[PDB]
Amino acid sequence: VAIVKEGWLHKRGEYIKTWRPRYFLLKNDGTFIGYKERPQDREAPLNNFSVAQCQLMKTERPRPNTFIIRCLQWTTVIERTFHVETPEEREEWTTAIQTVADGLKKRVTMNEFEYLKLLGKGTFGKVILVKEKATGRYYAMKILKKEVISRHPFLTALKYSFQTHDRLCFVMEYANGGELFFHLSRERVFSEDRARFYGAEIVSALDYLHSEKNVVYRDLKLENLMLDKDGHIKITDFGLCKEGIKTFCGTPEYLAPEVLEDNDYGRAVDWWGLGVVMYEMMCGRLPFYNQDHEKLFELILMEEIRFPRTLGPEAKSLLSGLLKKDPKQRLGGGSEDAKEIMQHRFFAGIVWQHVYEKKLSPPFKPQVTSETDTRYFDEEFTA
Ligand SMILES: CCC(=O)Nc1ccc2[nH]c(=O)n(C3CCN(Cc4ccc(-c5ncc(CO)cc5-c5ccccc5)cc4)CC3)c2c1
Repeated sequence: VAIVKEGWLHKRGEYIKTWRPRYFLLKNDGTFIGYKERPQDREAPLNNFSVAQCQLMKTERPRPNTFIIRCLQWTTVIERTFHVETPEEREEWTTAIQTVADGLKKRVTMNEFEYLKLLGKGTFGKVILVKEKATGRYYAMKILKKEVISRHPFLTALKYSFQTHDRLCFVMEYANGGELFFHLSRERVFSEDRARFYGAEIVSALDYLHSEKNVVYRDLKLENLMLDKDGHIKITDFGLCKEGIKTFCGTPEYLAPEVLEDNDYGRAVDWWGLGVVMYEMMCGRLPFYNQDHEKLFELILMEEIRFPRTLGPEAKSLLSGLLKKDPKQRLGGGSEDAKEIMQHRFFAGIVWQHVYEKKLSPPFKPQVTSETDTRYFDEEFTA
């Protein structure tokens, strides 16, 4: 359980596509971690950084002496692009990485679904809204290029996985209670009670992913939250890695500081996201927002988060801890992880086993008759 290789690499930023020097550790457990400076040295390894079941590619574009680690994590293809000064070093890194990966080695068809809407396109495939002909139920289908290659109440479940000759297809449930940004904008702001409920269920799902699955979600934002027919949260998994837009990938309003800086990150990234999401629910606006990306980054990195006079002291305490710039200081960034949030005064009185078991009654019931009611898909209502 030790280091197989370490040294400086040039890593391309995941959201700001610039080259940055980072000190990377390769460990026999499969973790490939990069730090801004050489670390003096959470202990539970995170699969986000694992090299297990990845393929290594050597390329001379966009830059010479580049190598790429490509991994399928759950239903998303992930790439990490690195550059070294010499081809001899690139060969050292790839073989070392490859050896570690080798050491860790030890019907339904497309015709059953009706294509409805394109939800998103990515470098390695697309996501479409479909309806199973037999049931009338709605699903998101991730169609990924084959060439490139459990269950929780509040995560969108992966139901079917099947293949074509050139595509790999993941079929996951699509909640029909409406997008959470659609509900928040309609009602402007949520009461602290209502935000506590959605917040509680998110904490429950994040606790599962961190403890049981040892994975950081890293994508927690309002756009990835939906309500099912009963009004419970569903965190979505409809994402696909895209080439940036000239070059920044997506929008940064929700990104944790340590993620923006391409620095070492862990489970604390999701608590930031929780803070971003709960700040907007209870305040009616994003914490940091400015059109200049140079300013948005500074705002996220530098500007101290401000609160409205309407927020209670408990809510202000929770948001302040969640939105601490430094993850080591952030609420939930310690070894207790999710327990720090659960035991917070803002969640006093919440029985956390009742949360996992959907015992808490939703404060808002979406106006749908069943799991197949298409109200929140209808154009007339969505506007
Ligand atoms: C600018 C555009 C772009 O390209 N962004 C980008 C680039 C590189 C990335 N590398 C990166 O890891 N992510 C990130 C990679 C993907 N996460 C999203 C994610 C993270 C974990 C699971 C997940 N897992 C395991 C289990 C069970 O076992 C269950 C789930 C699950 C299921 C249902 C709902 C919720 C979670 C599912 C999605 C967040 C993003 C990257 C993103």
